[PDB]
Amino acid sequence: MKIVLAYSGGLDTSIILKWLKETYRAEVIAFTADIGQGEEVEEAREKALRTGASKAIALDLKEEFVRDFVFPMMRAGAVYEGYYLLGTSIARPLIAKHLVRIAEEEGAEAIAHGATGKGNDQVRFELTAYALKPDIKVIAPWREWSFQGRKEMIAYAEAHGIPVPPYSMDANLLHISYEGGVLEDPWAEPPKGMFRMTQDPEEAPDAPEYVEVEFFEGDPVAVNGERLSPAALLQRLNEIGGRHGVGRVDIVENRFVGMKSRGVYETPGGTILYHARRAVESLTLDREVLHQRDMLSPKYAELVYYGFWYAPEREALQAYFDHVARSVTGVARLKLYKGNVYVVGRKAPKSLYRGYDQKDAEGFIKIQALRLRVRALVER
Amino acid sequence: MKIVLAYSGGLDTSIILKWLKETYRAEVIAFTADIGQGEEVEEAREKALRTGASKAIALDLKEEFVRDFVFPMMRAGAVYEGYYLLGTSIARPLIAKHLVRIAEEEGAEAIAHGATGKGNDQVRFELTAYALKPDIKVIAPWREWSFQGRKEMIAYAEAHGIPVPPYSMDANLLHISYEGGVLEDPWAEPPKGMFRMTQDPEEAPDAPEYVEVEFFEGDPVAVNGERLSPAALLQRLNEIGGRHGVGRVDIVENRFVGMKSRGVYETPGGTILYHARRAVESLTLDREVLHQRDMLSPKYAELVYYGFWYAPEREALQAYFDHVARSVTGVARLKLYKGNVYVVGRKAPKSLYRGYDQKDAEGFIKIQALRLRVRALVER
Amino acid sequence: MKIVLAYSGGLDTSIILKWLKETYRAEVIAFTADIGQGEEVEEAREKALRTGASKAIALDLKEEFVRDFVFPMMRAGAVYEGYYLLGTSIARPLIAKHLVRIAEEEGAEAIAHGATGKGNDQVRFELTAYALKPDIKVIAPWREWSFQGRKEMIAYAEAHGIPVPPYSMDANLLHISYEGGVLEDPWAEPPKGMFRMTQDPEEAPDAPEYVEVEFFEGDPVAVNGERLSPAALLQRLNEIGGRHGVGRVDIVENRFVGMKSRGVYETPGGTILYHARRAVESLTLDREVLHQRDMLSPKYAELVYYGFWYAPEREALQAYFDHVARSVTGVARLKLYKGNVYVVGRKAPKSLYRGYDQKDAEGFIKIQALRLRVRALVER
Amino acid sequence: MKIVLAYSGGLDTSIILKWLKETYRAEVIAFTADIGQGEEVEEAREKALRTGASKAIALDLKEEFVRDFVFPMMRAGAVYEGYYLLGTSIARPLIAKHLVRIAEEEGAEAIAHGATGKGNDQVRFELTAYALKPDIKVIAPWREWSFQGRKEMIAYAEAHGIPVPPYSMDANLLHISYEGGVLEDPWAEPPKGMFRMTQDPEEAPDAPEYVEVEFFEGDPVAVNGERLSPAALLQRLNEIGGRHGVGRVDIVENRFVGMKSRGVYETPGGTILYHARRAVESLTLDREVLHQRDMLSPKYAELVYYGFWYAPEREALQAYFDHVARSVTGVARLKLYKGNVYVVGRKAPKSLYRGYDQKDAEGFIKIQALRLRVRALVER
Ligand SMILES: Nc1ncnc2c1ncn2[C@@H]1O[C@H](COP(=O)(O)OP(=O)(O)OP(=O)(O)O)[C@@H](O)[C@H]1O
Ligand SMILES: Nc1ncnc2c1ncn2[C@@H]1O[C@H](COP(=O)(O)OP(=O)(O)OP(=O)(O)O)[C@@H](O)[C@H]1O
Ligand SMILES: Nc1ncnc2c1ncn2[C@@H]1O[C@H](COP(=O)(O)OP(=O)(O)OP(=O)(O)O)[C@@H](O)[C@H]1O
Ligand SMILES: Nc1ncnc2c1ncn2[C@@H]1O[C@H](COP(=O)(O)OP(=O)(O)OP(=O)(O)O)[C@@H](O)[C@H]1O
Ligand SMILES: NC(=O)NCCC[C@H](N)C(=O)O
Ligand SMILES: NC(=O)NCCC[C@H](N)C(=O)O
Ligand SMILES: NC(=O)NCCC[C@H](N)C(=O)O
Ligand SMILES: NC(=O)NCCC[C@H](N)C(=O)O
Repeated sequence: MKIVLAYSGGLDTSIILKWLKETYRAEVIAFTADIGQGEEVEEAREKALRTGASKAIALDLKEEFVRDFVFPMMRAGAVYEGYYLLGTSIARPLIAKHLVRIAEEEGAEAIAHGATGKGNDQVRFELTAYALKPDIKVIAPWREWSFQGRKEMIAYAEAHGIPVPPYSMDANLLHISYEGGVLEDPWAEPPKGMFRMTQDPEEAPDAPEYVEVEFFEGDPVAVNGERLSPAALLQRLNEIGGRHGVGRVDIVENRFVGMKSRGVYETPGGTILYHARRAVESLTLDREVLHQRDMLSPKYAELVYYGFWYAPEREALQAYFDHVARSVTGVARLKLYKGNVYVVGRKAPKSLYRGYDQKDAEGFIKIQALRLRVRALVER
Repeated sequence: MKIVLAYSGGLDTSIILKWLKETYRAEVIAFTADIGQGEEVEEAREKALRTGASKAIALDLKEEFVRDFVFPMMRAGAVYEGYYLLGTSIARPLIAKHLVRIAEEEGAEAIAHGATGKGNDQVRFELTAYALKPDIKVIAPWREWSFQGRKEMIAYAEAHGIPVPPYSMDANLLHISYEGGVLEDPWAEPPKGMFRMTQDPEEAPDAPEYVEVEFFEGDPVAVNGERLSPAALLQRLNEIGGRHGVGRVDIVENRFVGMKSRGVYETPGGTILYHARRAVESLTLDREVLHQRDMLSPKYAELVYYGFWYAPEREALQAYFDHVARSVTGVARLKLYKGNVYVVGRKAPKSLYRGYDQKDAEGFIKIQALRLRVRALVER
Repeated sequence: MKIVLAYSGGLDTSIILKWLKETYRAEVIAFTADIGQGEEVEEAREKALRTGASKAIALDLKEEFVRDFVFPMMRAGAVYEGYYLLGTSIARPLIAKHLVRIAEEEGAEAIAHGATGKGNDQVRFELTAYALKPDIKVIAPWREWSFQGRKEMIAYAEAHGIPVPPYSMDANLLHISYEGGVLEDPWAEPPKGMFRMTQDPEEAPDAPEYVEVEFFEGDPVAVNGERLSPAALLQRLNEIGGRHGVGRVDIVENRFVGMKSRGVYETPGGTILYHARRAVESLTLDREVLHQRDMLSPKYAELVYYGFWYAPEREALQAYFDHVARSVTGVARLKLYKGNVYVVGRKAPKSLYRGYDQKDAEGFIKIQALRLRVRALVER
Repeated sequence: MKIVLAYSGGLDTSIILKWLKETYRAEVIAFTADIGQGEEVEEAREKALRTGASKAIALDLKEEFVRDFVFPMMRAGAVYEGYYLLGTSIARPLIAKHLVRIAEEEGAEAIAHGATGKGNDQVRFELTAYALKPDIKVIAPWREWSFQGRKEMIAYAEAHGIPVPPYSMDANLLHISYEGGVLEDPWAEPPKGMFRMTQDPEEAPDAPEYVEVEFFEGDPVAVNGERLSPAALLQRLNEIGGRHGVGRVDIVENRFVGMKSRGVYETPGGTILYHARRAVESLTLDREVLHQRDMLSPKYAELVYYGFWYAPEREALQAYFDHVARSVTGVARLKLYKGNVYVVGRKAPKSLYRGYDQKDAEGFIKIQALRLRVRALVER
C-alpha cells in the first residue's frame, strides 16, 4: 500500500509520517510544495526521507499558485465576510491537486494530510481530492488517532527520534495567517511583534510611497512599469506593501464546520491588488455590470472558503467573472502610508469616463416616479 | 403663488431665490436645515429674508438625520460600489421631506431646489417629493433658466445686488464630499489641503488611540462608555476619528443620471461605525444570516444612491435588515492610527463564539462530496 | 429511560417501536400526528399500545400545520427547483417540534423517527430537533440497526406479532408524494391509477369550474365567498382542484444528501393557491418589490427543502416575505379545466392598476441609453 | 435626408411614411421583417413603394430570430414575473438591429418606428439602436406629431390615398400577445374565440399526444427524432402544442414605462420547450449550479423585458447561462393534453442520475446542526 502525504516538514506532519507507517504499514511518499512559505523545501524533502518516507518530492509551485488560483480568484473580487482575502483557502486546492496527481503516478491508493477535524482545510483537501479522483481514499490522522495532548505527541516523536521544540500560523505567497493560542480571546489584541510579513506601521517609512499597477485583461501584469510574472509580481508587491505594513485584518470568522473562530491576517500585496483592481474597474466596467458582479462576489468567496474550488458552481461563476474581468485593462496609482493603501489615480485605454440635456433628466425622473405616485395616490 | 425653496444660504440658492420671484413672481418661503454643514443656519435664514424671502425657516435636524436616516442605512451595511458610505445620498430625502411638509403647512403649490440637471441629487429630491405628495409641483431652476456659465450668473447676482465671491463641496454630520474642478481628472491626486473634516494622516498623532463603541440592537449607543444621542455620537466619533485622518475615500463612481464621476469623501465617524458594527456582528450574527445580508447590502446601497428612500423596495429590504440588526448588541474595540482603523477586540453579552466530535467531520465531507464524485465518474 | 417515537402506525415504525424497547431497554412513548394523511390516527395510537408503547399520543395538527407552516411558506412564493411545492418538506418540522415538546413533558431524554439514512427527512427531523432542544438525543434506527433486507424485517415483525400486509408514498393536507420502485426510471411515465388525491385529467368534468379565492394580508381567508379556517380552506381547494386533476408534477430533484431523485407530486389546493396568490399580487405589489421577492423565493425554498425551518436564515427571510405579503389583499378568480388552472380575473381594494406624457418617455430613454452610447463610442 | 422606417404594412406605419417625408423633407426607406406574424411581407414591401418609399426592403428573419434571440433567451430560463415568456420583448432588438444596419448601408442619418410614446416597445427599439449606433437619430412620430385623434388620422390617410380599414395583438413565431380594449378590465375573462395560435382546450383532442424534444448543447435540435432548424423546430412545436391549446397565460404585468397592464399570451411551442429544457436539465445540471442559475434568471428576464438586449449586463449574464446550458444534452418526453404540458420522461448520455453509508449521514447532520445548537444554548 502506498500513501502520498502532503508533508510540510514540521513536527506534526513528521509525527504523521511515522504514524502512517506504523498504522497502515504502507510506503509513504512525501510531497512538499513551495508556495512561498519561506522554508527551504528541499530540506523538508530530505527530512522526509530521514523520517522514513520511501520517496520525497519537492516542487516549486509559486507560479502555478498565483497564475491558476490566486489570479482567477482575484478577478472575481473574492472577499469572505467583509475582510478575508482567502490566503489559505486558495492554496489548499493546488496542493490536493498535486497529491492526487502524484498518487496516480506512484500507484498510491491513498493520500493523507495533517489538517485537523475542527477546521476548514480538511474539507478543502478532501473535496478537491474526491472531485479530481472519486475512487481515491483519504486518511486524516487527526481524525483517526489517540493522542490526548501535545505532550503525548512530543513523547511519541522522541520514541521515534524526531526533532522537537502561542499561536498557529500558515504562510504562503499571498499571506500569513495567525490563529489559536492567545488569539482565541476575541477581546484580546494580537501580541506585539506577532506579524512577520508586514513591517509594523508605527515603524513604517515617514514618507508615503507611490506604486502603479498595470492590469491587462483582468490580471496584473506590471509594477511601476516593470513586467513581472504572476509569482514575481505578487512577491514585488508584498515587499513594497510589507515595508509600509499594509494589509492587516483582525476578524472572528464563521468556519464551514459550524463554529466561529478568531483570525488575524496580513496580505500586503493582495491588499494593494484588491484596490488597484477596483480603481481600474471604476473606469473600465459598466455600471450595471459592476453592480451585478459585486452581488455575486460574496457567493464565490464562500465557495472558495468552504473548499468548493473544483466544483461546477464555482467554475460556472468563474465564467461570468472572467467575462467581466476581460475588460479590466489599465493602470492604478496608489499611495502607501503606515498600514494604509490610498488609491490616488487611475487610467485606462478604454476608460468609459469622458448626450443628453436638462429636459431629459426631467422625463427620466417623471417615469421613475410614476409607480411611487400611484402608490401614494392609492394610499390616498 | 407660494414656492418652498430648499435654501442653503449660498450664492446659487440666493440667485435662485431672486430668479423665483422675478420669474414666477411668487411668494418664496426659504428653508434651511441644519444637518451639520457647519454653517450658522440662522444667517442663512436672515440672508433669505434679505434676499426676498416672504418667510424663512431654519430647523436643527441633526438628530432626525442620524436617527431616522443614517442609522437605518448603517444597520443595513450600505456601501455603494465598494467605498461610498452615502454621506450626501441619505441626507437629501430628509430635506425634501420637510420641504413637502412645509409646503402643506404654508399651503404652497410648489417646491424648489438648486440641484443641477446633470446630477443624482435632483432625482433624490424629486423622487422623495413625488413619493410623499404625488400632486406636488416641482421647480428646478437649473433645468429651467437660460444662464450659461457662472460669469453670467455672477452678473445676474451683482445685478439684483447679491453678495458675490477649485472643486465642489457638500458637508453634513456624516461626511464631506469633494468633486469637480481639479478633481475631474481621474489620474490627478487630490490637492494638498482640501480635506476639512479629517486631519491629514501625516499630521496625525504619533501614538495610536483606542476607542470602544457599544451597539444595542443594531444602533450605536455609546462611545468609550459614555451614552450619547445619535447626533452627539456621530459628532463624537467624527472628532475622535477626524484627528487621526480616518475615513478617506477616492473613487470614480457610476452616477444614476447617466455616467461616471470622480469623487473624494471623508467619513471619519461613519468609517469607524462601519468597522465597529461588523466587529459586533462577527459575534452576534449567524453565519448563514450574515452571508445573505451581505449579498443584499449592495442593492440597498444603490437604492439609497439613486434616491429611492421612500420607496417600497427599500422599505421591504429595511424589514430584513432591521430584523437581522436587532441581534447586534455588544462592544467593539478599535485602534486608530494615521488614517487607519483597526479592529483589535470585540465582545457581546449574547456572543455565539465559544457537541463537536471530529469523526462527524468525515461524514459531513463525504455527503458534501457526493455530487462531485458522481460528476467525475460520469466524465468517466 | 424514555424515548418519544414519531409513530405513524405502519409496519416499520411498529418494528421500530419493538426495536427501541429491546435495544435501549427504554419505555417508548408513541406520537402520531394528524396532518391530513387520511388515516385514523386513533387506530395508530391504539396499535402503538398493542405494540408495546408505555403511552400513545395522537393529536389533530391540521390547523397548526396550514396556519403556522404552509401559510408562511406560501407567502414566500416558495417553489423548489421550478415545480416542487414542498408538501412533505414543511410538514416534517411540525412533527419534530412536537416530539421535542412531548419529550420535555414526559421527561424523555431522546426522540426517534423512522426516516432512512439515505434521504432528506432525517435531516429535517433532526435539524429542527437540535435547533429547538440542543441537548436532546436522537435515535434513527435505520442508521443504527443491521437488518439485511425486508425479508429479515418481516421475520422480525412476525416474531413480535407485528401484522405484515411498487412505489413509496407520503400524504398530508398539502399533497401526496410518490417515489421509488417503478418511478426510479426517469424515462418511465408513472403507472396508471397511481394518483389518489386528484382525478385523472382524462376523467375530469367536461365543464370547467370557476373558483374565487380571497386573500387578506398575505393569507387566503375565503373560497367562493365562504370564510374558512386555514385547514378547512386547504381542504376545500383540494376538493375543487382535485376533482379537476389539477396540481400534478413529475420531476427529478436534487436531494440535500447529495444525489438525484425522481418524484411525482399532486398538490391540487396548493397549486390553485399558488396562482391565486400571484394574481392578487399582480394588482397589489410594487414592481421592484415583486422582482426582489421572486429572486429570494428560490433560496427560501431550498431552506425549506433542506430542513432549515427553525433556522435564523429562514426566519430572517421570513421577515422580508411577511412584510411584502402584508399588501396581498384581494380576490383571485380562476377557471379549472382538465388538469389546468387558469387565472381569469383579479381585483383588490388597493389595486395599483390605474402621470406622464410622451415627452417624458424620450427623456427616460435618453438617460437610460447614455452608458450604452458611451460604451459604443469607446468601442469606436 | 434619408430615414429608414420599421414598416409593418398597417395603417399607422403607412401614415407615418407620408408624415416623415413631409415633416423632415426626406426620403423614406421602408423595412419590413418577417418574424412569423403570418403576413405576406412582399405585400407590405410593395405597399410601401406605393405609399412613397424611395426603397422598400423585406427580409425573412425567422431563422435569425429563433437562432440568435429566442434560443439564447430560453437557454437562460427567462420568465418575466412568473409567466411571461417574453414573446414580443425578444423580437424588438432584432428589428432595430436591422434598421441600424440598413441606415448604415443606405447612408441614412435616422431611423423611425411606430411604437407609441407610452409603451415598452419604444424603449426596446431605441435602446438597441443607440447601443449599436450611438450617433444614429431616432424619430418616433407618436412622440412628435400633433394628431389629436383616430378620426384625424383616418382623414389624413384618406387624404393621401392610403386604404383604411376589441383589443390589440402582436404575433410572431414565438407567440401572440393580446391587450387593450375589453381586456383592460382585469376582472373580466378574455372574450370567447380570441385565441388564434392555439385551439381552446375544450376543443382539443380527447387523446393525449406524446412528444419528444432532443436538446444538444442547451438548444433544441430535434422533435420526435426529426432534426429541425431553429425556426422549423419552433414552428413544429407550435403546431403540435397549438392543436392541444397549450401555453395560455393571463397576467397583469408591470411595464417599464412605470405602470401596469393586463396581457394575455399564447406560447404553445415556447411553453413545451420551457418544460422540455428543465426536464433535460434535471439530469444534466448539478444541484448548486441549477440553484444559482434559477436565482439569476428573473434578473435576465427583466433585462429582456425592459429592452436591455444589446447591453453589457445581459451579455455578461449570457456568458454564465451559456456556460451552464452547454451541459444540457439529452431528450425530454412530454405528454400534451387539453391545455397542459406534462413531463413524463427524460434521458441523457451524461445524466448525473445513477458513496456513503447511514453513518456518514449522521456526521453531516451533526455538523449542519452545530451553529443551530450553539444559537439555542446561547438563547439559554
Ligand atoms: N507546503 C506544504 N506542502 C504540502 N502539504 C502542505 C503544505 N502546507 C500545508 N500542507 C498540508 O496541510 C496540512 C497542514 O497544516 P498546517 O498547515 O496547519 O500544519 P503545521 O501543523 O503547520 O505543519 P506540520 O504538520 O508539518 O507540523 C498538513 O498536514 C499538510 O498535509
Ligand atoms: N441645508 C440645506 N437646507 C435646504 N436645502 C439644502 C441644504 N443643503 C442643500 N440644499 C439643497 O440642495 C441643493 C444644493 O446643493 P449643493 O448643496 O450641492 O448647492 P450649492 O450649489 O453648493 O449651494 P447654493 O445653491 O446655496 O449656492 C440646493 O440648491 C438646495 O436646494
Ligand atoms: N403522522 C405522523 N406522525 C408522527 N410521525 C410521523 C408521521 N408521518 C411520518 N412520521 C415520521 O416520519 C418517519 C417516516 O416516514 P415515512 O413517512 O417515509 O415512513 P413509512 O416508512 O412510510 O411508515 P412506517 O415507518 O410506519 O412503516 C416515520 O418513520 C415517522 O418517524
Ligand atoms: N414585422 C415588422 N417589420 C418592421 N417593423 C415592425 C414589424 N412589426 C412591428 N414593427 C415596428 O414596431 C412598431 C409597431 O407596432 P405594432 O406592431 O404594435 O404596430 P401596428 O400599430 O400594429 O402597425 P402600424 O404601425 O402599421 O399601424 C411599428 O409601428 C413598426 O415601426
Ligand atoms: N494559522 C492557521 O492554521 N490558519 C490556516 C488558515 C485558516 C483560515 N481561517 C481559513 O479558513 O482559511
Ligand atoms: N460635492 C458635492 O457637491 N457632492 C454632491 C453629492 C455627490 C455624491 N457623489 C453623491 O452622489 O452622493
Ligand atoms: N413518498 C415519499 O416517501 N416521499 C417523502 C417526501 C420526499 C420529497 N422528495 C421531499 O424531499 O420532500
Ligand atoms: N398586443 C400588443 O401590442 N402587445 C405587444 C407586446 C406587449 C407586451 N406587454 C410586452 O411588453 O412585451
